[PDB]
Amino acid sequence: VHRLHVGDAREVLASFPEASVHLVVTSPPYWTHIEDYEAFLDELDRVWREVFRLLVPGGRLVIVVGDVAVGRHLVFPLHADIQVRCRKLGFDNLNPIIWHKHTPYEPGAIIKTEIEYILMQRKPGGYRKPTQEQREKSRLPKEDFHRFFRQIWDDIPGEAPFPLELAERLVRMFSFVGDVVLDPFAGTGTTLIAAARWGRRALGVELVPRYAQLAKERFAREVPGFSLEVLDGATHP
Amino acid sequence: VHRLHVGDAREVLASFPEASVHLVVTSPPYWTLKQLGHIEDYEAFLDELDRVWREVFRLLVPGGRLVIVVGDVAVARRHLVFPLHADIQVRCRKLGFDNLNPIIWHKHPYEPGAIIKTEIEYILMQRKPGGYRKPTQEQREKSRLPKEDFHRFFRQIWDDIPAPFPLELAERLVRMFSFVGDVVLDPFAGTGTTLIAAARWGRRALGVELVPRYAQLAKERFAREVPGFSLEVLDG
Repeated sequence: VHRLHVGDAREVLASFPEASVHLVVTSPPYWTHIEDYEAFLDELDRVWREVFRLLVPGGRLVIVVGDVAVGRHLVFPLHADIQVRCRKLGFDNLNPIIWHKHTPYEPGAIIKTEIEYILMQRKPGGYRKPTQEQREKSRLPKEDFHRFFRQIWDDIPGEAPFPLELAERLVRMFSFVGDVVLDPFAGTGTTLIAAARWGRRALGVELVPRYAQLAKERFAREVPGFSLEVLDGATHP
Repeated sequence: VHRLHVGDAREVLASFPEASVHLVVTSPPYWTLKQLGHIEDYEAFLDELDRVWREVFRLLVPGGRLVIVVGDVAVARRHLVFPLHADIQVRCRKLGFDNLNPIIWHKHPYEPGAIIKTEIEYILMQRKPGGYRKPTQEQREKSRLPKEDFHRFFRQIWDDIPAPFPLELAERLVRMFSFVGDVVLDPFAGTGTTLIAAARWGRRALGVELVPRYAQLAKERFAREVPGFSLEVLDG
């Protein structure tokens, strides 16, 4: 069963049992001065807190973040603020993966954004322990392994905050068949879809019922043989 | 007059006049992780860097920038990486710097969970607001970059440059974010890679180094790398 809950990320996550999630892949809902920025960061932190609790020891929170470049030009270092705050929450910082999204003549020219950061935050507590068939069914062929496990991905162009392919790659790299993959900000369900297409159990939370409905339709379009169950929170008819 | 001063980066910079430096290219001194005591020493290190970044902000002319070439500190016994570039960016914001996009320096059982080896370093870009210096027509002309160079330099990922950073990495930054005649500083000069790159392209080199033995080494490579010119080393 693949489920998508409709509601507030923090509240919904807080209602799930601890150490019940293996991997989280998501993109902060930025479309949602420093004040607005700080308050936004603080909102995300309440979500990361629940994620840390839901995650099984050794599991990780993967965050696909592009820095927001919105009297002069500057860029809010979103990915850096996220990395730092995650430490304060207890996460072990791992090296991020650089997603090379977009592949006068005098000094001082502005450099156009070509990348996004794939942050890796691991919940300490010990390694993972899968069943033999889990290892056998999740083992990556040599070719994919070397292509996936590198610090820069330049073979997946931009254009959902990220392509299904980028999500599928993460699921295959940081979870085992049968594991629970969670996306607290599911949107149209890219991560849920990537998870289900690869034999992982999809779990998600989406704020907008409109989008959750798009997610369900998209899911049934991209996931042969399965359906996404959408739970509008209090389903007590 | 290219100058390299021996002493504490903080104290030395603290002796220089405000808005007298146009650009800073540097790498923070080496720091080795040597239950939460580790992060405590890590954040203590950051505290020290901030003392230097704060002076740089004063020394920088409005519009000038602080460029920091940083690689994150990986430690896997329990694997763990200290997010140095991230901590530096966040802390520089508190200092009043405007953050710009960093340039990525791409230096370098098949089962889930494998560790991805470090292949990059971050070239952070921190700009001091308030306006900006207007170069003269001659400066602009002698600082223009040939088309091919421009397009090779102003891109977010550099993978055509394999210590610390190579002299070529420093030359690009000098040529990209300063004009001939400008003052280029490196508060952690080491063997003067930034000083050399600056003097090589008609910029005035200013540096600060902790170990006189290294300041001596610098002056020596300087004379070799910058023919006809010399690097003045001071002890204070």
